[PDB]
Amino acid sequence: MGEMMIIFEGDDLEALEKALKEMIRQARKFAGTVEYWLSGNRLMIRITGVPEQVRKELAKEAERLKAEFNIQVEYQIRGSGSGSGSEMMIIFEGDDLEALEKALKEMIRQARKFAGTVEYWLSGNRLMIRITGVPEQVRKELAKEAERLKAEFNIQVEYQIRTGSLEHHHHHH
Amino acid sequence: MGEMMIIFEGDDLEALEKALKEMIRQARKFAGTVEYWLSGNRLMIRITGVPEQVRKELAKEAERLKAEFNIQVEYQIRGSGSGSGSEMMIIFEGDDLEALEKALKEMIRQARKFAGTVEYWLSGNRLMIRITGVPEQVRKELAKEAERLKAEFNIQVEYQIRTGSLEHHHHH
Ligand SMILES: CCCC[P+](CCCC)(CCCC)CCCC
Repeated sequence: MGEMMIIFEGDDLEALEKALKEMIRQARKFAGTVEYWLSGNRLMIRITGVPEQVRKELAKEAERLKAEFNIQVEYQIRGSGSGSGSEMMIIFEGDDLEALEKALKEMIRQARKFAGTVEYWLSGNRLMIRITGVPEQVRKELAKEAERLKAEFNIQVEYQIRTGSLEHHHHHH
Repeated sequence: MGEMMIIFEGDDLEALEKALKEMIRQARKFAGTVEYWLSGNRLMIRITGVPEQVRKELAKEAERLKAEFNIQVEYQIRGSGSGSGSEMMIIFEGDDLEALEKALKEMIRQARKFAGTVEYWLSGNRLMIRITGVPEQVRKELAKEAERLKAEFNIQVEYQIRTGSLEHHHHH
């Protein structure tokens, strides 16, 4: 297990999407889970559930795509958390921006206080906070704080929880 | 100048990515300024620079893709037909989290001062800020502020400006 951020940049949209197609084919081949986002001339690809040697191989693939499609490539790695696979995600919603950003400040100081690392995204009236590397007891407290901020600033809250880092997709036919 | 947000949801990743391919082909076929983001089983497609009648047509296309690939579809719409928009993306990088978040606060204070709307994303050592609703003179000012913040907090900065169709990238 490990995370990897790969960034493709190029002015040719078609070549960029050809590189995407191949990169995520390689990642999925090594049992990677890919997240990606295309905006303008930039393509960002987040690959999770991949150990060290797999990341080394995917890096090789990224370097090869750089030559084949004439694009710029940069990649970054966690790189190696000692212990990991303990995740929580919180979503705040409200029409008051000022209150939302107060909630953000309190939640991430709290999360960092319990030695958790945060990622957050504010867009419109929706604020998303992702907290990783956080065990069961900590999530219980962070949930309390979420409920505290919920009541205090009169905003909406919802949660999604990952505990095993094993992801199950169900298909019905 | 109106925009549009289309969201695809489905359990079949391959079918989901087929729907994406067809949707953005249609979106690009018209006016079509396309941005998209895939995460888990949810796919978000953001379309800008599309007038009233085009957005109506793209909605029909999405409903058709729903039937063809057996996926869930929801979409939201905004507009319409204006000169501004005028979009700005700024990127801060640095090893000092406290300094990054200080730069964030100053940057969004300025943008909101000039009646601009901000969206931002912090992950690891990278901070990205999308600023909308800001005309050319304002973007030049926000660009100066970005360069000022570079020196003060000792962080890496680059900004890009999109008006069309035409997008300008500035590197430091
Ligand atoms: C590496 C994927 C990042 C996707 P975004 C942030 C989501 C975080 C969970 C891009 C941030 C804009 C500033 C979602 C925007 C795409 C429509």
